[PDB]
Amino acid sequence: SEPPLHDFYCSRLLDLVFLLDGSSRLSEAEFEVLKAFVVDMMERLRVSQKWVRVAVVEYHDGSHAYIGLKDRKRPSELRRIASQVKYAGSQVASTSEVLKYTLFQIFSKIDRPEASRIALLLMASQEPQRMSRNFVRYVQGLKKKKVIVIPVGIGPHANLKQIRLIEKQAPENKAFVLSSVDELEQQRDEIVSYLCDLAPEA
Repeated sequence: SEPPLHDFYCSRLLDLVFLLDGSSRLSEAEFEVLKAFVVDMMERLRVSQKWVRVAVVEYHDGSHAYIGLKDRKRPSELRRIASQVKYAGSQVASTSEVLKYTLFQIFSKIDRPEASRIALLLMASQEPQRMSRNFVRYVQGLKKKKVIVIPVGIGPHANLKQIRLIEKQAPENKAFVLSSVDELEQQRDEIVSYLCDLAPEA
């Protein structure tokens, strides 16, 4: 076990998934800022199987899960793993494929009905139209499992059309549209407060 590093600490029943855009729309430096944001967020959550569980997935044309909700590791080790996520700089970053992964590989088997489910979709690009056929269906599938999707649009290449579609699916699906990764730290606490408020108290 490890104590909180800050006074601001979400201590509720929540399963939170960080989905990171691995496309080259973000430079290696910007991706580091994105990871720093993820780490900063994690520090403000009571990470534990009995409180806030976390998952981290980097998506390109396919995806790489670095941390799974059930991974029983020290919060500090989980944060270290997140800080070490490798920069992909891929030509394509499919939001449809990563939402499919979230729906069928993260929240397929609900081992924790007592926790709220949230997917923080950090987007900086637009996937090829040929990969979006089931986009709306996966978002609706998530909605039906009460998996709240919070899209964070970063920069002008972010898929704003999909962000808007996501917001439309469920009231809790709130979007955060930022001009760049440098604005993430500015809105971090607001984002944490929003999602923590969504989760049940123990």
